[PDB]
Amino acid sequence: HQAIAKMRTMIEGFDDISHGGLPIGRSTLVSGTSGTGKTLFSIQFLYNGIIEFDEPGVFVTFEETPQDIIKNARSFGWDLAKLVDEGKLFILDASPDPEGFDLSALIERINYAIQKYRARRVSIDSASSVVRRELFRLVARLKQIGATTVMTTERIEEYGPIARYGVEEFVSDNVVILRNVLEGERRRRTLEILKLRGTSHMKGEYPFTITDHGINIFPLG
Amino acid sequence: QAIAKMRTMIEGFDDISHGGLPIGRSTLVSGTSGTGKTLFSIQFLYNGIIEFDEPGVFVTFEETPQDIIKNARSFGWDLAKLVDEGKLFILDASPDPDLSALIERINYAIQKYRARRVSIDSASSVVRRELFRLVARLKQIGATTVMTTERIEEYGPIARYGVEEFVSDNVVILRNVLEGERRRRTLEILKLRGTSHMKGEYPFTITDHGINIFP
Amino acid sequence: HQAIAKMRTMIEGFDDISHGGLPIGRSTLVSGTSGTGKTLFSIQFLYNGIIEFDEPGVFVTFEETPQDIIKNARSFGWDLAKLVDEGKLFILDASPDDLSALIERINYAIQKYRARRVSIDSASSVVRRELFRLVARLKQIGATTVMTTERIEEYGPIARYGVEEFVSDNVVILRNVLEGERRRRTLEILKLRGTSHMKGEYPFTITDHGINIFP
Amino acid sequence: AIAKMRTMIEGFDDISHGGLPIGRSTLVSGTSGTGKTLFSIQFLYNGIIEFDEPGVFVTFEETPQDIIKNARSFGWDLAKLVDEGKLFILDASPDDLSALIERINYAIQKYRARRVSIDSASSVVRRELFRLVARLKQIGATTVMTTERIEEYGPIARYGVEEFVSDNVVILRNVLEGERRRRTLEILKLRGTSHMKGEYPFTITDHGINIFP
Amino acid sequence: QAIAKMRTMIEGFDDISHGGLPIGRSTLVSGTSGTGKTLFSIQFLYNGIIEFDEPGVFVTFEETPQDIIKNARSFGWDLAKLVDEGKLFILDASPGFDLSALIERINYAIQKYRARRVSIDSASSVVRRELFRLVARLKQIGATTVMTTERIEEYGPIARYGVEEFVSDNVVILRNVLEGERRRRTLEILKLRGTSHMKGEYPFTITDHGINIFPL
Amino acid sequence: SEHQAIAKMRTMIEGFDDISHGGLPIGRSTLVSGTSGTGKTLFSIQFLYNGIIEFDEPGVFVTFEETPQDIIKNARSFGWDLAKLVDEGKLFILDASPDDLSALIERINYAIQKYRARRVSIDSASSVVRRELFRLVARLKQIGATTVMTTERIEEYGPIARYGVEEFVSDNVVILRNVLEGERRRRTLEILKLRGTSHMKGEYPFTITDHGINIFP
Ligand SMILES: Nc1ncnc2c1ncn2[C@@H]1O[C@H](COP(=O)(O)OP(=O)(O)OP(O)(O)=S)[C@@H](O)[C@H]1O
Ligand SMILES: Nc1ncnc2c1ncn2[C@@H]1O[C@H](COP(=O)(O)OP(=O)(O)OP(O)(O)=S)[C@@H](O)[C@H]1O
Ligand SMILES: Nc1ncnc2c1ncn2[C@@H]1O[C@H](COP(=O)(O)OP(=O)(O)OP(O)(O)=S)[C@@H](O)[C@H]1O
Ligand SMILES: Nc1ncnc2c1ncn2[C@@H]1O[C@H](COP(=O)(O)OP(=O)(O)OP(O)(O)=S)[C@@H](O)[C@H]1O
Ligand SMILES: Nc1ncnc2c1ncn2[C@@H]1O[C@H](COP(=O)(O)OP(=O)(O)OP(O)(O)=S)[C@@H](O)[C@H]1O
Ligand SMILES: Nc1ncnc2c1ncn2[C@@H]1O[C@H](COP(=O)(O)OP(=O)(O)OP(O)(O)=S)[C@@H](O)[C@H]1O
Ligand SMILES: [Cl-]
Ligand SMILES: [Cl-]
Ligand SMILES: [Cl-]
Ligand SMILES: [Cl-]
Ligand SMILES: [Cl-]
Ligand SMILES: [Cl-]
Ligand SMILES: [Mg+2]
Ligand SMILES: [Mg+2]
Ligand SMILES: [Mg+2]
Ligand SMILES: [Mg+2]
Ligand SMILES: [Mg+2]
Ligand SMILES: [Mg+2]
Repeated sequence: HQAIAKMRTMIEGFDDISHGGLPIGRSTLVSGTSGTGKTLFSIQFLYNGIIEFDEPGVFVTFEETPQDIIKNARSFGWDLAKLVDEGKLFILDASPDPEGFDLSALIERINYAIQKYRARRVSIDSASSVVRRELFRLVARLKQIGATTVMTTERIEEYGPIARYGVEEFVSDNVVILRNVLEGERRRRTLEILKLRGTSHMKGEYPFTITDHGINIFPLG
Repeated sequence: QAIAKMRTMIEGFDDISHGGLPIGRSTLVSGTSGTGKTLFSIQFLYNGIIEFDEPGVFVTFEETPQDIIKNARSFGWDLAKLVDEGKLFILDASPDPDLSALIERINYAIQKYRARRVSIDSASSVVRRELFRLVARLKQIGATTVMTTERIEEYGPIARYGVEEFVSDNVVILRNVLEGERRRRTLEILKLRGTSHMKGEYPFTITDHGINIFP
Repeated sequence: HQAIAKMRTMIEGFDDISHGGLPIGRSTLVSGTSGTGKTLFSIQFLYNGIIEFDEPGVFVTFEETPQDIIKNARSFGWDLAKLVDEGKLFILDASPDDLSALIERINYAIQKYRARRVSIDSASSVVRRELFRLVARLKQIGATTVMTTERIEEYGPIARYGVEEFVSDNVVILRNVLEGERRRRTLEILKLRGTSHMKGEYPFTITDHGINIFP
Repeated sequence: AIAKMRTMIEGFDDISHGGLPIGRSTLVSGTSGTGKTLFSIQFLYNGIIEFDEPGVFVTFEETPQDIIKNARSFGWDLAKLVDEGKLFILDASPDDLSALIERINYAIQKYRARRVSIDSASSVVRRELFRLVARLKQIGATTVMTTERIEEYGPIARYGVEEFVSDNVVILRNVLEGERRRRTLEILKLRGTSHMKGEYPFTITDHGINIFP
Repeated sequence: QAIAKMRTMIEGFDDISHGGLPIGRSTLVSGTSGTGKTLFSIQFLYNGIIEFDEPGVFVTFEETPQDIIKNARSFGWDLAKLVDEGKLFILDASPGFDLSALIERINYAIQKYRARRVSIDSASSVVRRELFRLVARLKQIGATTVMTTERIEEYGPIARYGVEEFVSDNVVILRNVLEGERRRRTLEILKLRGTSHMKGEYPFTITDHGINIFPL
Repeated sequence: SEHQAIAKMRTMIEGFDDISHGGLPIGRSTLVSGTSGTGKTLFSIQFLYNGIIEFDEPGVFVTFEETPQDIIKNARSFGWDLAKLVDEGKLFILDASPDDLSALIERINYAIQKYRARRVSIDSASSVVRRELFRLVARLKQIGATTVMTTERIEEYGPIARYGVEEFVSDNVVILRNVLEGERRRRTLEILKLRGTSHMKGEYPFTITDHGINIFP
């Protein structure tokens, strides 16, 4: 009977901008051009869930190998191997063999892991008619399971389409856009919460930096 | 004997539209993601029920009824209660996790609930033909309808297929323009066939109370 | 210097901009984005001919029903029903629920109703070759014709397929330009073969008396 | 220098440094209502009236009757010129490219014409256009060919090849400045000779095209 | 030894190119209609003959030989005389096309006239392949070649298919841009593999003596 | 510096090791993309040449268009004698230029094993390009090679490479630009991303001279 509740990301600044965190039991699209911090955001969401709340996490990777995910996270001071060893984090490898794709079977394997590891948080990294239907099915199944999910997507322009197929930002309940804008010859990273269905959030772009401690969203407007 | 209007009671809108939405006709409400389309179409029905006891049918193609109900709690509205009382019907035409068939279901619901208001949320040749027929059928039935559509640019095409704004009698455009790192929401009544309305963009906000439009 | 004869539209300001009205016995393309006043222009052309000159007219419609056309015209205080009753106006319904048939139908109505004025509302290679054929036989009848077309940008091609402007004798563009959140309606006579006309855009409004252009 | 024929279109022979190169073809490209047909007609009319140079006008869409009627408002009696055998309007307007070429050739020989106006896949267009230009040359005709374009500052003509195939290229523009239209003419290219460069304003009046260099 | 260059003697160009065109390679010269591509390619051969008694072969696809000759009279160049003397040869390649035959002919002409200089005037995937082949086979002959190509925008892709600038060793862009209602011609050497050149656009005019470029 | 997660090898290209905070990540691939004549080939040759001269690390250069002869001739612009390094067995130029990705990959592997190579330069549907590039990157990684892969782009500001996928499957992305503004060209280099560490951000000016690329951080 209440308006939708939120789970804290504990990503510095983010829970302020979102007025409490990510909407629980829903999926949030996080879209951005190359090297904008999408994998970082997805990982920091699980990592903080484990460390701060003992909420287990599942990370589903479609291209980066688990071993590279674990190695690159040490850049932010995080030991994911340790969390995997303890059974608090599971990295599901859906990356292709370096020798169509069945999202329906993949979903069942994601569910196994969620149940096995008792996970509350899920990150998934990363023809428009077909994209829309398939993305719709995935979002719906995750909701049914009860997971709170970050889903990354790619885009190719800083102030153009939200994602690549012009449908992702309509099927998603929540949309966050990471940008990396070239101003003069300098880059400025910003985060925007474009929409959160059924709840409030701050509007427009907020600058952030990536540091040895992950994402740092500057004190706000 | 010129066309009459039905009040939305959406604060600011009945002013811009000089009395509300043209009765017995369909209004397209187009907008990029998160612009307020669902909210407008829910507030249309909600106010019709609460202010005028005019029952409403909400047709959903993606969002589940459960999520529409949950999301409307953001605004302190209890849509489950209105459904339970028979004032509101949320018609689930979502896909599993035929345009004539859909029309027959909408007609059945309109008769069942004695509804006066409908919201529908949400090749150009085929699209234009199908939309025209949906619009014509709703008119024959007597529905006053809000139909939302998606668009991908704030100052580009009105909707996706470049035809929707031409077969619709009325067109409303919601915008969410990003400038200098800040967003500004606006509402425009682009066209109302056979009647008058204010022109250009009017600022609005979405708060705990729903849509507020400022002239 | 033999002048191309024109017939007065009596649309306020237009006969000034066109130096006497529309070229008689020819077709004028009237193109615009949604809700720019295309149908209004085409109806005002017929209405004024009947009321001012006892020149009967035929309105050919492809999407709006005659009933809605008549209803919307009440916005401007025009009783089109009465004119149809008196055989001064014929609304030809060419709506779905070949071009050859339509043309003979239009020819038939022109002969039957003594009509001098005609309004038609509303792959590029295909459009070009049979838009040209339509112009040719209307000219053969001796009709003076307004034909509306859609376009989707205010400053893009004249009409949707990028050919219509080249096969028409005469071209008029209605714009509804959005700048700084405000809209400005303008009318431009782009071309009138064989005769002079004022150039560029002229602002107009749509009010209770229809189109008012300010030269 | 190469020999040029005077168009006698006010201002144009100055911009082209003496007129159009004889025996060569000139593209005249513009958006709708920019004056392409007018330029075409004036080129023939002046050749006849001033220089007793007969002309052939080839039309693909506008009918001969309309061309004549439309010219009348400039005070030009084309029917009279057709009656005297000084002008031939060749109707190719609708209900073989080689068949048209031999129709043109035949009319040129028959009327002893020195001036021609033709109004109006990339691979095949370029191929078919190059073929047309190539044969007019062999004949010795001096030709104006109009083409359509859809933007004032954009490709020269509809298919992005026309300007590369033609010896000479003239662009007629009709540009919006604020809400006002301004007509200009530009000679982009004239192979083998000098010309004035850039855009020059013109008006269309009761006396045809008037360009101010 | 780094790649050597041969002087074009086109005024200002040898300064911009730091010595002329790289020997034994092809230079792409691209530009919109009427930018001076043919004139650059002719002036290259004409100066070859006049200044260095280096015979030249001009390969034409659009213009007839007769028109090439007539159009150069503008500049006081008597190409008819150069053809009569056997110093210039104009190879007519005007109208299922495939490159392999044309090369024999070019080669034929090159040894026949003892030519040092060549000018060729004028699916992206196939264009890239076929251009690559032409460039390679010309290189095998040892010819120094100017090959012109079209583009449709002053500040867009180097050439028409978006691949020509990548397979060419050297690239020169001629522009004809609107300044007000006036035109400004400029020449840019975009790239010369394995050697140096000045950067950016340099204005030029076309006069009764052909191309005149001002580097300073 | 020390407190970063990913080991790097120095390019010894003036200024680049500063911008990349230590050089190119070892055992990984770096995309180097740029319009025509931006310096892609020079960068990828300079990478190998410096590896050999400074650290006696052998390199393999894979060329898909330029012939070995021309690669060698063009490098003389900079005073580099690549023929001598090829004679000495320190450099191998693999000629894959025209008169099967799997066969190519096996050639590369064979050369890398045969020449004991530590540095590799490769010069130069969307998701068929994507999965083929992905495959290529994965295999070089399993070998342990550190790779520079150049790609083309057609606008200075616009897509990173031709197919809009190359920048997402690469671990590291460098963009070379050659911007024309007010009739003048200025060259810049940008490291857009390096997975797993920091790096200087934005564009940095550079020149190409008789000494190769000189970048000013
Ligand atoms: N209580 C609230 N206070 C302020 N804003 C709110 C509140 N609840 C929701 N919103 C806003 O309403 C937006 C959602 O509005 P919707 O009507 O769902 O938009 P939409 O255009 O239908 O988007 P789709 O269908 O997801 S593309 C959220 O993104 C919030 O910005
Ligand atoms: N009494 C009135 N006062 C002022 N404006 C009016 C009045 N009645 C109608 N209008 C305007 O006229 C417009 C309708 O013009 P139409 O001629 O129907 O446009 P249209 O170009 O034919 O649009 P289509 O066919 O729907 S794309 C409406 O959108 C109103 O803005
Ligand atoms: N007597 C006149 N006085 C002034 N302007 C005139 C006169 N007669 C014609 N015009 C103008 O000339 C224009 C037509 O010129 P054309 O040469 O027919 O144009 P066009 O470029 O051939 O256009 P098309 O073929 O219709 S796309 C008309 O649109 C008028 O603006
Ligand atoms: N004597 C001259 N004085 C000045 N300009 C001249 C002279 N002769 C020719 N021109 C100019 O040179 C231009 C022709 O140059 P070309 O080299 O033929 O151009 P192009 O780039 O090859 O064009 P194409 O192949 O027709 S697209 C003409 O358009 C004139 O502007
Ligand atoms: N000695 C030198 N001094 C200065 N600049 C030079 C020197 N040698 C070469 N250059 C420059 O280096 C550029 C070539 O760089 P490359 O590395 O071949 O470019 P690229 O990006 O690989 O271009 P492609 O493959 O031809 S698209 C030339 O265009 C010259 O500007
Ligand atoms: N310790 C650190 N300090 C500062 N910046 C860092 C640090 N570690 C990594 N980065 C930055 O993080 C970026 C990578 O972030 P990711 O989250 O991998 O981006 P991404 O959007 O997932 O990019 P992809 O998937 O390769 S397209 C690098 O390009 C660096 O700029
Ligand atoms: Cl940062
Ligand atoms: Cl708001
Ligand atoms: Cl108005
Ligand atoms: Cl004028
Ligand atoms: Cl000049
Ligand atoms: Cl430099
Ligand atoms: Mg990532
Ligand atoms: Mg919605
Ligand atoms: Mg209409
Ligand atoms: Mg014409
Ligand atoms: Mg040329
Ligand atoms: Mg290279």
